[PDB]
Amino acid sequence: TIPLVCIYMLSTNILLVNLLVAMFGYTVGNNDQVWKFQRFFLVQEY
Amino acid sequence: TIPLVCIYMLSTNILLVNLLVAMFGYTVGNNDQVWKFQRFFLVQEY
Ligand SMILES: CCCCCCCCCCC
Ligand SMILES: CCCCCCCCCCC
Ligand code: NA
Ligand code: NA
Ligand code: NA
Ligand code: NA
Repeated sequence: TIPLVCIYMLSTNILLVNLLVAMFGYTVGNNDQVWKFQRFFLVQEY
Repeated sequence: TIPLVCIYMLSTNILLVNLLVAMFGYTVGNNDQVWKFQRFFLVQEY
């Protein structure tokens, strides 16, 4: 258990960070034109 | 239990806040140049 909680302290903080990257990764990387192209894109196929 | 839930009302709100600081602390403190230095940094060692 000297490394087994350090498994869970390393399992969390690589799945937790990947979860938090998923919540926030839309922010990094004109956003009315970036939207209005995609709103035009999706409605055009239907 | 007059203080024991106030333990848990103080345990949460110091671990919850430290969790929420972890989600949001990347925002505070040029971010194309701040990235492109680190993308150059990591690829250069490999
Ligand atoms: C093995 C458990 C280590 C602590 C888990 C706390 C993670 C909280 C995640 C809430 C999104
Ligand atoms: C002792 C429990 C006190 C309430 C816990 C609610 C915290 C929700 C955290 C969700 C990230
Ligand atoms: Na886990
Ligand atoms: Na997790
Ligand atoms: Na707690
Ligand atoms: Na918590």
